[PDB]
Amino acid sequence: ASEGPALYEDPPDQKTSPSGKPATLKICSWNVDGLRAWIKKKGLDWVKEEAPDILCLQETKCSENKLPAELQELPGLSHQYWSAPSDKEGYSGVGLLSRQAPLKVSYGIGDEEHDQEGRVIVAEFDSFVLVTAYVPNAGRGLVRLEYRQRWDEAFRKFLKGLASRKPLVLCGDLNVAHEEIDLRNPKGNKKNAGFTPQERQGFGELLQAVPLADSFRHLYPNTPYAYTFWTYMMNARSKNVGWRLDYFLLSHSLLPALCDSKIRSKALGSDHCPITLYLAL
Repeated sequence: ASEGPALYEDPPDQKTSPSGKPATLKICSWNVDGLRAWIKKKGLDWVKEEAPDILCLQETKCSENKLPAELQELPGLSHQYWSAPSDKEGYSGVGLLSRQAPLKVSYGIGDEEHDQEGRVIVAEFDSFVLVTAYVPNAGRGLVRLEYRQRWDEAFRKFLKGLASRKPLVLCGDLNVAHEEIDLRNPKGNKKNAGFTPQERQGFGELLQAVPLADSFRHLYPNTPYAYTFWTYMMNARSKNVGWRLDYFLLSHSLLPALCDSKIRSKALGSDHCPITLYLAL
C-alpha cells in the first residue's frame, strides 16, 4: 500500500573480467515455479535467447521420470540432471542442464535428513564445482524456521567441504534477502519467511565460513531496488516491490574471474526472474 514503483535497470553485460579476459562461461539460474507452468509461460523462449552454457532451475516440481518433452528443444544443453523429492510428488525439485557433461553429478548434501526434498545438485567440472540449490522456505507463520536453521548449518558445512577441494559456485533460490537493501520493504517483513534475523544470520555465516562472496553485491555494493522475486499478488512486480532471493555465491579465489552478475528483470515465466553469471575461467 505504501510503495509505488521503484526503478531498476540492470546495467549492460560486462563480458570481460577486470584483467581483460573474455567470459568463457555463462550460467543462468531461475526458480521457474513449476517446469510445466513455466514452459506454458514461454520460459524456454528466454533460455534460447540467453543461450547459457549451464542452466540451473529451481522448483521444477517434476521428477527425472516425468519431465515435459519440451525440454528436448534445448539442443545446446543436452546434458540434463534432475533432483526431485524422494516421495515422488510434485513440489520442490531442481535441475541442471549443461552444454558439456560434468566430471561428476551428485544429489543432496550427504545428509539423509536434508536429502529427501530434491533441493540440491552438485556438478563438478575441471576447474570448479557448481552447486544449485532450492533452500527450504521458513513457511507461513515460520512453522519451518526451526528446520530451516538445521538446513542452514548442514548446508554450510557441506559447502565448506566442497570448497576445500575445488573453487565453488553456488547458485539458486536461497530463500533469504540478506540485507535491507535486498528487499523493498524490510521493516514489515522482519517476521516473515525470507527476512527473519535467523535466516539473514545464516546467510552471513555462509559467506564467512566457506567463504563465499555475493557476486552481485560485490560488483554493485550500493545499488538498491534490484530484486529477483515479486509475489504474484498485489501488482507487486509492476511496482517493483520485490526481494532478492536468488544468488550466485563465489569462492573468493574466483573473484578475479568474475565478469558480471546479472538480474534479468523483464524475463517473464515465473514469480522469480532469471539471474546470469559471466565467468572468465
